[PDB]
Amino acid sequence: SAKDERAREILRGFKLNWMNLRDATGKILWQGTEDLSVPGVEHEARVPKKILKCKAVSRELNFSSTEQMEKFRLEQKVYFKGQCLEEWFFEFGFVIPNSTNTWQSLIEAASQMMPASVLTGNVIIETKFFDDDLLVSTSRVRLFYV
Ligand SMILES: c1ccc(Cn2c(-c3ccccc3)nc3ccccc32)cc1
Ligand SMILES: c1ccc(Cn2c(-c3ccccc3)nc3ccccc32)cc1
Repeated sequence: SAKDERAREILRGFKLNWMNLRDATGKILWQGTEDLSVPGVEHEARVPKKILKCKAVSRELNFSSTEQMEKFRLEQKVYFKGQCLEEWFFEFGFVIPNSTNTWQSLIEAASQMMPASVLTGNVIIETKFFDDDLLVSTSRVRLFYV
């Protein structure tokens, strides 16, 4: 498949270099330099339990891409014991080939949050990276609230 080949070339040229998450306040709650978008392994992350109390979280994601993309975007779902509680869609748009870019996003809370003690180790955030219609990769991060 031609679309399969193109998806693989974009994955091959892509890297998430670093990311922060902030109370939308301004305070950095989490930051890391591990590429959490790599597919096929379950990533793990520890975040402060107080993040669950934010009405919104601001994310800064810095990424490199050898390939040009027409409409880079993400679909992300929070799963609790296998069940999707919440979904978000974000669009970055055009990506210049061989560029490194910082993408800021406002992630808004939906519903009432279970306690951190119940959620911890039982939440997966699944992130699907698209160029327009073309699915480039699916990755998963298991969350611990600490
Ligand atoms: C720590 C940072 C990010 C996540 C999940 N995640 C999020 C995210 C975090 C919280 C709510 C919504 C999405 N955006 C991502 C972009 C690329 C890769 C992973 C992403 C889990 C733990
Ligand atoms: C504000 C916006 C988004 C969130 C997303 N979120 C998060 C989360 C938020 C920020 C970083 C890591 C996880 N864990 C959740 C568990 C169940 C439902 C939603 C969850 C929290 C606060």
